[PDB]
This record gives sequence, C-alpha cells and structure tokens, in this order.
Amino acid sequence: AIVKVFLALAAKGPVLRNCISTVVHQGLIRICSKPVVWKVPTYKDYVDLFRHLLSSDQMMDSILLNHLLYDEFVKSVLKIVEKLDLTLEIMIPTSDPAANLHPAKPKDFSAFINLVEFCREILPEKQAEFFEPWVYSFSYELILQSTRLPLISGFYKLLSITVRNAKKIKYFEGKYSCFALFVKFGKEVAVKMKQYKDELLASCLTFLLSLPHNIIELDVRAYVPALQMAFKLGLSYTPLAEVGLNALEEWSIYIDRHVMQPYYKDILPCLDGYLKALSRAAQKGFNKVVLKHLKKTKNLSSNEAISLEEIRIRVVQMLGSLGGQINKNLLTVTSSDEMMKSYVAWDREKRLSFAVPFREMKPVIFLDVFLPRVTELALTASDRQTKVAACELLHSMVMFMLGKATQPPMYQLYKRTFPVLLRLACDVDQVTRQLYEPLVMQLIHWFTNNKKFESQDTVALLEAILDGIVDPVDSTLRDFCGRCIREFLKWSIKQITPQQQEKSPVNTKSLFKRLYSLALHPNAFKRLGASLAFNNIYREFREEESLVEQFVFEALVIYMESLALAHADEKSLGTIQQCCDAIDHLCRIIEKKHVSLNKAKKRRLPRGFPPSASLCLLDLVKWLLAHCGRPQTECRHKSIELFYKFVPLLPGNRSPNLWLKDVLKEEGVSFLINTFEGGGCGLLYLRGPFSLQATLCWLDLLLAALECYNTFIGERTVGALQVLLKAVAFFLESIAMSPQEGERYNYSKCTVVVRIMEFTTTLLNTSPEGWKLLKKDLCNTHLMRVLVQTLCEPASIGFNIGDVQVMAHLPDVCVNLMKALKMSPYKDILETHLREKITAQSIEELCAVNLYGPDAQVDRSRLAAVVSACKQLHRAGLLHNILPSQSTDLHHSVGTELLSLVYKGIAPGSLDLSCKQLASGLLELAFAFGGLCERLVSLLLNPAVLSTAHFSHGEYFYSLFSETINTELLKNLDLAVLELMQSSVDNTKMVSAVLNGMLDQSFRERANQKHQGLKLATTILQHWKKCDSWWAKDSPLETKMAVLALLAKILQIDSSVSFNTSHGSFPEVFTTYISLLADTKLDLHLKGQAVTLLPFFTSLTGGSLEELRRVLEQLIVAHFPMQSREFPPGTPRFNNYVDCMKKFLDALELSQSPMLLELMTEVLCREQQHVMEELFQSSFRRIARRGSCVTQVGLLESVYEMFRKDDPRLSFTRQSFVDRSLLTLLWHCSLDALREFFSTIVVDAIDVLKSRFTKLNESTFDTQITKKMGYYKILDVMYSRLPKDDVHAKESKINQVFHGSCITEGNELTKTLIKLCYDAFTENMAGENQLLERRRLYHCAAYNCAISVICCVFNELKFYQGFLFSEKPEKNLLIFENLIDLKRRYNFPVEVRKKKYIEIRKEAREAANELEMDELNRHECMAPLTALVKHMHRSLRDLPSWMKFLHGKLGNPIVPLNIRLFLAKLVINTEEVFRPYAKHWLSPLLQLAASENNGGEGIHYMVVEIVATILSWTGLATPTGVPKDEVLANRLLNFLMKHVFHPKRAVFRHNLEIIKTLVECWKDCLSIPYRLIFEKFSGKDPNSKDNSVGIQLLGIVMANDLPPYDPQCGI
Repeated sequence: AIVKVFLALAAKGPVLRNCISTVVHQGLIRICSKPVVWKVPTYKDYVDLFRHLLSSDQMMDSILLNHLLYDEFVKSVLKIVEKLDLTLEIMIPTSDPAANLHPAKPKDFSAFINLVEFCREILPEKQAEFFEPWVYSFSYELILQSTRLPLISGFYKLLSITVRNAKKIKYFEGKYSCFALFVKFGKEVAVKMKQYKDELLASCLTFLLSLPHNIIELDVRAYVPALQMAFKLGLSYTPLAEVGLNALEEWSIYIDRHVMQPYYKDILPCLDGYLKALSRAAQKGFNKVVLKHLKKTKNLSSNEAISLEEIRIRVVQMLGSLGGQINKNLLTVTSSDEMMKSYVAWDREKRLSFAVPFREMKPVIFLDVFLPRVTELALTASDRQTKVAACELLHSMVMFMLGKATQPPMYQLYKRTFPVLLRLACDVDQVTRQLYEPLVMQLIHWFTNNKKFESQDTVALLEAILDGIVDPVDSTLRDFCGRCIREFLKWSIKQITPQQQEKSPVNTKSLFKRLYSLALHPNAFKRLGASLAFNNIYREFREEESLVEQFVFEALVIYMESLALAHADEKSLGTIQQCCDAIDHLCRIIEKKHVSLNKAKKRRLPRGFPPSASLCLLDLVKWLLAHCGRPQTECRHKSIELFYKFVPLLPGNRSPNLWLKDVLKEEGVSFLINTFEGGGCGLLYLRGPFSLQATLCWLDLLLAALECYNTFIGERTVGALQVLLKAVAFFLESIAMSPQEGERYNYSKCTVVVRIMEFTTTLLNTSPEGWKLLKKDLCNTHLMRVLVQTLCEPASIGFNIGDVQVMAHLPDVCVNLMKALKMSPYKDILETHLREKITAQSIEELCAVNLYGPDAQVDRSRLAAVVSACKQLHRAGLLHNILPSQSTDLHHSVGTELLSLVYKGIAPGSLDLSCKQLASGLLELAFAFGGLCERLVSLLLNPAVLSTAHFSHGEYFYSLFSETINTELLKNLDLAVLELMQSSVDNTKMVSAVLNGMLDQSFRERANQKHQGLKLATTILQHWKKCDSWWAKDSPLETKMAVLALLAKILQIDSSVSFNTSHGSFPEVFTTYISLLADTKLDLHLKGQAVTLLPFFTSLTGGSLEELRRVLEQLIVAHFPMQSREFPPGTPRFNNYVDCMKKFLDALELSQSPMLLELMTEVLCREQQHVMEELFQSSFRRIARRGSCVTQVGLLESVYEMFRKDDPRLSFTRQSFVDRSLLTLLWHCSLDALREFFSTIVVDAIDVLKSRFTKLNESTFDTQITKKMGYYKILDVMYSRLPKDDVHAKESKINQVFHGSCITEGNELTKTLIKLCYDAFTENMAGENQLLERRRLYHCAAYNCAISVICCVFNELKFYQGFLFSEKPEKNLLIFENLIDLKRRYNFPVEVRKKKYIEIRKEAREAANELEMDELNRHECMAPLTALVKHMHRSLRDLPSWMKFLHGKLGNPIVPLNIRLFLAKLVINTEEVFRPYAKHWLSPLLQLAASENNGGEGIHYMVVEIVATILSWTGLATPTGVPKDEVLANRLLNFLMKHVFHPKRAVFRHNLEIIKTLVECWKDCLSIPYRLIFEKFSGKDPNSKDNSVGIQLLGIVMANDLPPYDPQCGI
C-alpha cells in the first residue's frame, strides 16, 4: 500500500511530487527518536521496510522511482546532521574525554548514535551507480564537523561507510579534491589517535585501515602503528581484529614488493596470538505439531558473529600462502624481546617460607613459584570468577610479605611487585577498585614514615610512581599517580622535624630536581609528567611558607624553558596547554606576594643568569625585557604578556606608556633593537619549492622579528618616530614557488603573509603623523598581486586545499586589509592596481551562456573566482570607488540579467547540488547591487506557462530559492509593505504566501535581532485599514482562511498591543474578528480553527466584549441539538465535537477570564455528566493556580453570583454549579492564604440558612432546598480546608461577621452554626409525603457539615455523646430512620482472591492448630465517618455512643435491615477500633448472616466477607462459649453446605476453602451436619457427577479429623 500510494502520487505535476520529499524527511525523524539501548521498538524493526520500498517494486509491480527514493533518503540523512549542534561540555585530566562526557543535548546525542547505526544497516549494498555523486559533499561535510568536533565517535563511522562504497565502485584511480583531502586527514588521525581509549579508538582504527591504499600506496610507514594496534587490541573485541586482517590481505597483492618487504618484522610477529521445546514436542511422535514448533524457529538466524575459529583458520591460510622467504620473521624477534623478561627468577635466592599446619606434621612450602602466575592472573583474567579469586589471593599474599619483614629483606622483589598494585587499583573494575585503593593508601602511609625512611624500598615505590606518571599509552594511570604524589608530599612534611631531614635522597628537593631534569628532558611525555605533578601540587605548597621563594619560582623560568623546549613537537598531543596551565597557576602566586614583599636576599639561582645575590622582580623583568626576542613560537606570547602584567607591579607602580619611553631615552634604540633582533640580523634556490633547514630558521627569525614590533607600535606604549626592513625585500622576490617536506616550507611561507598584512594594517590605522615613513616599495606589483592570488587560486602562493583553518582565517585578514586602505593617501594606488583584476567586463564575459551540464571544473574555477571576488569586494568596506558602472541615480544591469538568466536557466529545453549552489550563489550575487525587489515580485506574478511534456512558470522558481529572497525582503522597511499591498486582489495567494515568507522568518530571528517582530507588526497593521474587503458571497471559505491565519501570525509575532484604546486598527481588527465569528458561514468541522484564537482581545470593558460573548453563545445554541451529547463515537460528530470542546477547554485553561468560565459552565451544567468531565477536573486543577489572587476571587465571585441570582432554572442546574464547578476550584489549591471568599461571603446566605421553610408550593420549595443545600456544601468545603487558629480563634472571621471588634473570643458563632446544622438531620417526617427525596441529601450533607466542624474543634474531649450521636428517641428525634434510606432495595449479586485465601488459611492454621464505591459506599456519609472513627482510634468493656450505642442497637432483632448493613459496612472498614473490643463484638456480625432476612438469595458477598472478617481475628474469641452463636454457626455451616455448587470453576474451590477454613477454625463446637452428605452421594443414574460435591465434601470432612460416624445422628 505504501509503494502503491507513492507510485500513485508521482505520475503527476511536480507540486505534489515534493510531498514525497517531505514525507521521508518526516519519517526519518519519526523513527529515529526512540530511546535506544509491553515493548518499545528501538530502531531495528524498520530496516525491512526501508530495504523493501527502495527498488523491490520491479518484483512488486504485479497488479500495480528507486533513484528518487535513494536521493531523498541521502538528503534526509545529511540534512539532519546540518542542524544538530552536538557540542559537548562539562583531579587533573590528561586523556581528552576523561571527565568531559557531559553532552549539552542528550536527546540529540541519542538521536544521533541511533542515526549512524541505522545508516550503517541500511546502506552497505545496492549502490550500483547511485552513491557515486554523493561522496565529496558527504566527506567534506563530515571532515568539517569532525574537525570542529574531534572526539565524537560516529563521524568516523559514516566516513567509513562512504569510503567502503567508494572502494566498491572504483572512483580512486589517480574528482581530484577528495583524493587531495583524504591524505591530509589520514596523517591527521594517524598522529592524533594516540591519547584516546576504547570505542573511539576502535572507530579510528576501522576508519584508517579501510582506506583503499592500493592507489594510496605512498607512505605506508605511518599506518603500521595503526595496523599492529588492531591485532593487539583484538582478541577480545572481535570485528576490528577482523578488519585489520582483511586490510592486510588487501595490501599485499596490489602493493609493490619493494616498499613492503622491510615492513614485515612489525606486521607479522604480532599475528602470534591467533595460534592457540523441540524435543519436548518430539517425544510424543512427529505429526504436524513438531512440524509447527520446528517451522516457528526455523528462521531468525541472520547474524554474522565472527567467532574466533574462523579467525584462526584464515590466519593459517594467509600465513601459508604468504611466502617462504618471509614467514620466518614471525618469531625471531620474540623469544628474546619480551619472552625472557617474563622467563626469569624474580629473586634468584628464594624467600617466603610458609608452614601450612596439617593435623600433626606441618611441612613448609614457598610462596614464590606461583607469583608470576598470580600476578598475571590478577592483571588480566579473560574470566570473571578467577579474577576476584586471584585478586583476593594477591591481596593476602601482599599482606603476608609485608608482615614478615619486621622480625630477611625483600627489595629485589618489591620492584616487580609494586608496579602491579597501581595498575590494579586504577584499572576498570568496580570491586577490585573498592579494594587496592585503600591498600595503596595504607602502604604509602607506612612507607612514607620514619620507621623505614631512607630505605631501599621507598625509592622503589617512588620510582615506580614516577615511571607510572611517565609512559606511553596509559592515560588512566597518571591521574592516579597524581593523588599518590600528593599523599607522598603531604605525609613527608606532616610529621618529620627539621632537626633531621637535611640529607635524605627521598626528600622534597630531590623530587624537585627529579622534576626539573624530567622537564628539560627532550622526551615530551617526560616533561608532560612534570607539568602534571605541578598541576597536582600547586594546590599545595602555596598553602605553606618557607619553601616558596627559594627555588620553585626560580624554576618558573625553567617551566618557561620547558615550554620553549616544547617548541615544535606536536600541537595536538597536549603539552603546551599543560605547561600554560602550570604557569597560569604560577603568576597567581607571584602576584599575591611580590606586590608586598619585594625584598632582596640570596635566593636559589635559576638556569640562565649571572650569579647575583638579590632576586626580587627586577632581574626577571630584565630577563623578559632583554629576552623578549626568543624566536620560538608559543613562548613569545607568554613572555610578552608576563612583561605587560609585570610592569604594574614595580615599586614605581608604572605602565608601558611611560616606562618604555623612559628606558628608551637613556639606552638608545640599539638596546631596544638588539633585543628585537637577537644574534640574527642577517640565493636563487627558492624558485623550486624546498625546505632547507636553515631557511626555516630564518623564516622563524623573520616572524619573531616582525611580531615583536607589532605590540609596541600598534599599541600606544612607545613613540614610533624613535625607532622608525630589507629582509622583507630579501624575501619578496620568489614568494610564489622534498616531496612532502616542501609543504612544511609552504606552511611557514604562508605564515608571514597574513602577519605582515595585519602589521601594515595596524601601522596604517594608528599612524597618521608617521604615515609617510612607510617606504613606498610596498606599493609595488607584489603585494597587490598576491592580493588577487589570495582571492583567486591560492594553492600557488601557499594556501592549500586541505587546511580548513587558514581558509576561514583569510576573510578576516584580506578584507580588513582592504578596509584599512579607504582612508589612506595610497588608496588610489590599490584602486589603480586592482581595477584591472576586479573589473566588471570580466564579470560580464565570464557569465557566458554555457553554464549548465556536465562541466565539472571548467565553469567552476571561473564562477567560484567571480563569486568570491564580488562577495569579498562587498565586504571590503569600499566599493563605489571601484565599480559605479551606471549614472542615472544608482543601478546595475547584469544583476537583473542574472535574475533573467537564472529564471531562464531552469526552463525545459537538471538538478544537482553543485550547480544548484552555483545557482544560489548567482541569484545571491544578483541582489547586492541595488533594490530590484520590484522586478522580482513582478516576475513572480507571471501567468506564463513553462511548458513541460506546463504548470505555472515561477512558483517553482520561488520554491527553489526560498531563504535568500525573503532575507533580502526583510532588510528594507517602510516601502516593502506598500510595494506588497499594491498587488492585492489579482495575486491573492502569492501575496499571502510572501507575507508568510516575511513573517515566519521575522519571528525566527528573535533573541538576536529583537526588532523585526514588533516593527513588522506595527507597520503591517496600519495597511490593514485598506485590505479588509475579502469575505463576502462567492466563496468566503477561500480568501478568508488566509486572512485569519495571517491575523493569528501577526498577533503572535508580538504581544497583544493593537487592541487597546483603538491605537492600531482595533476598530478594523475588531470588526474583522466580529465579522468572522459572528456569521455561521462554514460547515460544522471548520470553525474550530477560527475559535481557537480567542484570548487576545479579552481584556476590554463590557459592551463589545459581551457582544462577542453573545454571538459566541448565539452560535453555540445554534450548534448543539437539544440538551446533551446525542453523539456516539465513530462519527464526525462526537470526535470533532469534543475536539472543539477541548479547544474551548484549553483556551479556558490558558486564559484567566472571569467570563468564559460563565460561558462553559452552563453548557457543562446542561448535560447530566460530561464526557470530558475529568478534563474539566485537570483543567480546573491547572486554572486553580494562576498567581495574583485578585483574579481567583474574581472567578469565585462570578460563579457565586451566577448561582445566587434568582432566575428560574431547574433544581439540578441550581445544584450542579455548587456541586462540580466552583467546589472543584475551591478544592485543589485556591490559595491557603485566601480568606476573602470566607470573610465577604458568610452574612448573606447564612441568613437564608436561618430562614423559614414556607411549605406552600413545590416550585419555590425545591429551589429553596437546592439553595440551602448548596449553602451547606459551601460551608462544608470552607470548613474542610480551613485551619482552626483563625476561625475558632481570635482573628478576622468573627471580627468580620459579628460587628467589628468585640469581646467575643471566637467560640460563639461556630456554636450557632452547629446548632442549626444539628437542627438539621434531626427532623422527623412521620406524617408527611412531601419532597424528602432531597431532604435526605439535606440531612446527610448536614451530617457531613457536623463532621467538618467537629474536625475544626481541636478534639480535646468527647462531646460526641451530644453531637452526631445519642438522640432523644422518646420525642422521636430519630437520627437513622430518615438519613438512612430504607426505601430503595439492595442488590448484592453472587460474585461476578486465591492468594488471599491461602494466606488466610495459613494464618488460620497457625492460629488454631483505596476504597471502592460499589453499592453501599456511596451513602455519602461514609468517608468522613471513616476519617472520624480513625481519629477517635488514634486520638487518645464498651464505649457509650460510638461503641455501646451500636452494641444496644445492633443486638436487637427488631431493627431494620439497612441500618444493620450500614453499621456492618462501617465496622468492616473500621475493624481497627474493634480489634481490642471484639470479645463483645462477636454475635451480631454472624447474626445477620445466620438470620434469614438477608437479601437476594442471601447476602453472599457480605457472607464471604463477614466470615472472612470474623475469622481474620482468630486467636481472640473463636465462636465457642456463646450458646445462640452455636446454633447460628451450625446454621451457617448447614446453609453453606446446602448452597455450595455454583457451576463455575474457581468459585467452587473458593467455596471449599471457606468450608475448610471455617471448620479448621471451629473444631470445638463440633456439631457437623449429617444426612445431607448422605443425600449428596446417594445419587444413581450413572451419567453425571451429582455426587462429586458429595465426595469432595467427604474428602474435606475426613481429611482433618473426627471420623464420619453415621449411626448417632444419621442412619
């Protein structure tokens, strides 16, 4: 069906053919949003559909494309990755994603790691020519994001997929640009991937080894550490151990056998680890059912889990067919490299005697011989159970060997023990890191101690820590040895006194000299370790004195020197920012003392000084001031910025604007140029590109000498006429050009040009007085030729394709160079140079008619050149001194020609993204000159036919380029509105769509622009005074839907501001909305979209707004049929009815309107119970809180006065407000501090609650009844949630209600409410027949009111003997005979668990041997009395009124049945009071069961629960002892034995459990009935089980005890 509808809507005009484009882009984001780890489908299940719909239609076109679906899917998968922003954010780290596993958006990361695996499983096949034009853009995009975001696994995964497909098709026989960029990124990853871990590492490895390399066979030497890492990180995670070997097969045929043959002693000898219910159905024959269970698991095997045996077999096959000359390298390198480093005695002599005590002999065995197996088994297990055992064994071994040595030294053995404890304490595991971390704290503590100080194991521990800090690949270990070295440093100074500790070789300064010799050591890890130690110890030793000023900030210069010595190793590896942190933590401690203690004593001498005696700041400032000219790259900046920060710290408290001039006027410019030049003040071989190692050193010399001038001149610190060169002319002869090393010359050669560009930029922009002092040879034909070579074809001046940093660096610098020449005397120099190269006739002739088609580079060079030229010319800050090109006022012709060129360019007589972006760049070129919006908007309204073998000629032109057009439209104001509204009635659909194209881009740029929304609104509204006339006869359906939608958008773009004081078009916009929703013009199911837009206007006064309410309720009463729903589901009446009703409800839920509540309540209080009545409850919870409580009391006032009015309504409608609309708003949380609706409410209806009952006519009677009953319910809800420290105390309720302030304490008016509600529910009605059908509700609500007010009594004593109980029945004030109904009947059906019954039988054996309103629980006195009885339980024989009054009234067999059911239903819910009183409460519960006045055919549910509740409290008054209960219990047993059959399955088991639990409880009032069981199993007629009940009952009555004796009572 899916392929049929897709193939149906694709054989027609191309407007509906883009529905198929947006539906797959919707479906991808649909299925790719689940959480990915009944059931939730993850993403797996959809691959079958996405495999079917692509091209299987050629075998699915039986009764009833592929490239369209393919291109749509690839567009939808690389369009999501455009807009995701996967930037990840956030004890010193060294590994790069160590603690930075904090993504910003987890619901896009989990929308991405799903996306990549879905793309992998859909696209490794069926690509036979389809994936070919989709490779460069995909790879360039992914290199761009992965360079912008390095360590995100998955970009490598999609890159591997596309390079697999680019291997499978040919594509690589060397279109040149992708081949040029892959090599650069290959070396980039192959140096970068060192400091990573598991999954990212596997990602980079399966990327690297999947490169084709039979045509990229150059430079194999930087892939071999990435091929021998797969086989060694293999063996546990299998598929990359597979892909390395598939690559090793891939190389060894096509690669020549002469670049390869030395590279076998490193590939092959690491390949040396790889040589080491069906029968349940079938037991009962095989007849079609084993066939069923066989075919239902015949399928479901699709996994290619490469198990290790196929690995070993392909290893041996490849090793055999590899060669004979070459195999035998496989093991000569080992057996002496790494084998005998394990094959040696650990200590030559053997230690560790151990006596294991047997019963009587005690031999001695030596714990050495297994230690090189316990140790290896602890570090790795490839096992789960042996791991924890070996770790525990090694921990106990370590404790033993520690305890032995203080009674036989062991220091030949600690050196190979102690490097295992760290690697175990910080590896990966949970439980062995719960261990071994306190072990390595304990051992560090005991060894950093004077009991074993200056000892030969302490140096083993320290050297093992330092070798732990400095190594290759172990990035999760150095940051643990940091905490070891901090504990080392703390304990070594906590206890040791300075009377000793003047000699020791484990001491503090020995560690410091260790650190400095590590620092100047040229191994990069060897000084990375020292900066890591400093990261971990600068939080110490500044928190103590007397060690600071001596040598560590002398060695601040050696940390600077370590930075300098880290000059040009590798920028990605992470040393430079490490040491920059190490000195960032040093400036903030030199600056917090040496502002104050600028002293002069002998401090320890740093490296690179003459041996002085005072070491204040001034010598270091002179160090930096004669050593600013250090020509290395990334230490110069730290030296300069430390100079600038250190000059406002001298005792003179100086500044660089004066101090540099002060030292320059005395020392000569030679002193401030020999520092700037150094020892390096001062060949036609540069014509060939080469990297002579001297010339790079002079290039570095040139860069340092030019950037030293930059700060002192371009910042106002010196005077440039004091200082103010031939080396730049020495270099500027052959600037425009060792196979790979030439590019290393290219980088440093392209370094100098951008620096001198910005240098001449600042030296113009700060020097008007020294303007002329520039020598004019810079205005020659070289700078203004490399300008055009920069903007055009820059791969022949140095700027490659393959470094995306400098190509985005260039518009910052070239465009600012051209902006720093507009205000110069040598401006016309640049003009008259450039006008022959940025000319307009080049633009005129290179936009030739041959543009579209199979031209792949020949058009592209010229078109990219001219678009780059013109766009950077526009950015250049100076254009109308280059190309005026017209003189009327201002115009240009070829831009409009390009508009017509692009419009003609798609006329039939192709679509690909390269030429499409060409077309977009050209149509963007066509806008920068002048206005031109009028010609485009006039072109768009063309009724021409672009004849296709034809639709509309220009709407597709708008839908092609859809952002550039309206982002041009949004630039200019105050005339775009008029030029759009002039095209009004002839172009209705297009002027609507282009106002949409204005607005929904205006709303999007909001937090950045914040002008265009409100300005577009306040400008578009004043032209709405003219374009009103749309809706009339002849289709107000169309040409009004756009009007109302446009209204909604122009009102949502701003606040509701054009509806007050008639400021905007409020008369106009008001009469538009009134003329819209005043007429019932459309059908039923279409005015919902119009009526959703209510809450904007609803803040005016009365008159017009109540006219809107009047026409709303007018169309409402026009709509609904008579009185209620009448709409069953399945129809477009019920569902759309409740949809527009739900729209009303959510508008009410988002509006704080004191009117629309009064609208919706009457339609609510017209049906008996609404369908979305619960949606009323949740929406009233929502509207119950709004803030600024003057509006809540307004809502309550509105409904209070809509109820208190005197219009003749029904009793039900007068009741239903005060039932379920205002009670609900009083219910959830109105406000706890809201007391206004109790203070200002009482005095007008409490008097009608103290009124007369004028029994004259029922029409004025029943409405008065409903009013009084509602006043009762209001008092109930206002005494329910109201505390008692203001209404039964001295506050503003009695102060409000009595008359002002009086002497009344508070407990007088609660009493006159109590006496009136107790005058209620005491009214007998013995002689009447009038309307008591509501008076029962009256009495019961008054009973609840009495409960509510005794709850606000604080319950210090028992007044319940007068209130709610104990009437005077001699005067017939009978409580129960009216408020209990006694006139309706009670159904109680038969039944229609087992765990409850087995639990109750278990507890009965061990003893002897929320609610649910069903039928009686809605007696509407139930739940408050349950709460009250529970309060009388947990507040403080028999108890008089709440226990003994019922004891008197329930043990009397004359009382009605329904009071007995009420009190029994009470006591089963409230048995907890009658748990310590049940020895009296034992008879009547069973009397109701045994007496035959029960109901139906017995109260069978009351029967089962009353027996369940009387034998729940077994162990306390079993039925024995009472004589009447004896015969009544035997009556119970005989009765239940009579009625026991009930043909349903489990309920018979239920019945038997009742009987057996009952007799098992009893067993003492023996009295078991006979002759009935005889009547059961005396059944003849052998065809049905009439005695099955008899025999199973006989098994019950025998299986306990007490045999079936017949001839005593039977026969």
